[PDB]
Amino acid sequence: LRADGDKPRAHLTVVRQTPTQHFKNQFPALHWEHELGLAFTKNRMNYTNKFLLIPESGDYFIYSQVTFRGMTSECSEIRQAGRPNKPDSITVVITKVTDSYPEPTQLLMGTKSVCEVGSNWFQPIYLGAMFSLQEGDKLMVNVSDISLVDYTKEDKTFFGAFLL
Amino acid sequence: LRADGDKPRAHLTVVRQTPTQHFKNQFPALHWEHELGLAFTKNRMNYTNKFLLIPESGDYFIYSQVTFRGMTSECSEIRQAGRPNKPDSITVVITKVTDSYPEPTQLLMGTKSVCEVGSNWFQPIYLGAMFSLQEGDKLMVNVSDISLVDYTKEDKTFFGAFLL
Amino acid sequence: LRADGDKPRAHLTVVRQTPTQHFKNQFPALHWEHELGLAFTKNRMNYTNKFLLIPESGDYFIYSQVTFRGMTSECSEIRQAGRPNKPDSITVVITKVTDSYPEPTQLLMGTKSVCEVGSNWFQPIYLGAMFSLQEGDKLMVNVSDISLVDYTKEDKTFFGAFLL
Ligand SMILES: [Mg+2]
Repeated sequence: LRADGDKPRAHLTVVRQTPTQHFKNQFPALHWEHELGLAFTKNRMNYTNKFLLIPESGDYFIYSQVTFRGMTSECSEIRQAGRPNKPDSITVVITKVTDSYPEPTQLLMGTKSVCEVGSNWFQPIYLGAMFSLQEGDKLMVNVSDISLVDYTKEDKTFFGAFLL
Repeated sequence: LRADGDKPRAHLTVVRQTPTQHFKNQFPALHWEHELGLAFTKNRMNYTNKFLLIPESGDYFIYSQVTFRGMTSECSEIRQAGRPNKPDSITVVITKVTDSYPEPTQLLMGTKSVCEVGSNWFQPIYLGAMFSLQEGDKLMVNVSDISLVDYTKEDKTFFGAFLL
Repeated sequence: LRADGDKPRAHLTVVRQTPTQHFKNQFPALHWEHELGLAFTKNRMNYTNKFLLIPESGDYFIYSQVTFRGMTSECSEIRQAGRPNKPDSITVVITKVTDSYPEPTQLLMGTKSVCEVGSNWFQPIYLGAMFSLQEGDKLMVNVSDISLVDYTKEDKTFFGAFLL
């Protein structure tokens, strides 16, 4: 009953990531599923090698959730008479890459300190906001540690975007 | 003041939960307020039997936040033996029922490990994403533990959806 | 290219907060960046006096993320009586002020208990939902403690809204 359904849209879901070697200050981009299950891309919105390609200039709502999981470090142990230690952390950043502009722009960042006292831990980081994007722009999701990303379920780790 | 405004929309808010009988091993569904305070259903969106009934096929953005609260368990107090205990957890899942399976499809899931050290705790889990739905499809929010859900305020626990 | 690109929209980003003498019986409102970097206001959306002024009645999706951070307190140090301490907490509330009703209406609230063991901690609280708003209504983001708000990056703390 409408014609605004021709707007670029995409919902991508996590897939097994390929273990890569990187420096602490490096944030690997995630690989996504774009056609199977709940994943999809329509109306010219295309997915290609970690990037979501913007086909039309306009304001887009961009979102992503990344569930992290891992064994509890020793952040919580037996310190001194009141001298704890720095906590670990996890981070998700949604980045925008423009061909005319080399240096990527960080649009969203979700960062959390981690220092649990249990056997193991897990938690999601959700991010969502509206940005003005240009045709040709490319979006990618970077995380602090690929090995901590839960890639098991399409409903726990995803990334999507739509033209408003 | 817009032509494209007759779109199905709804924002549901939490209420004290009426106990429902425990029949099977599954996440119990939350039931909501849909017409009082900040809650509403309009343009054919139908809130029925704990489900948000989709009146028109298309792409919808659905979202929910559930705030959990409780007394701290004994997870923190690990048996003196250099061995931490398995952490507790809280989960929120948004499910789709299409009657075309009719096995429910989990659209979004937010799950966090919980091993607090204070006397008590509380935290929210927020989820939101876009999905292609058909008329007749049904959406519900399920949780890991009804007794841990904060039902005190309409602004702390809610669920909503709108046609893009 | 479109026809609905004339809808009120805005994405606000954090800035160093100016010390204020707020009333102890209320959460201080944050002030934002509205035109530099990733921030913007358009199609009549008006950011004035810490408020996002609604220029057109309709249904709006509003969101915000506030990243909090601080040096851990004594909560982690359970009482010498083998009893846990009441936790500290961080809260974000998105409030609506109307010309009609005298008191403000809380639309969204994200509240989290804080009782870390590490030396320091940091975490984001993200909120997003849809509300029916009338021209003239004003939206603001209030927080429990301004000194715990990370004002460092435009991608960590933000606030936005767009007409549906
Ligand atoms: Mg009722």
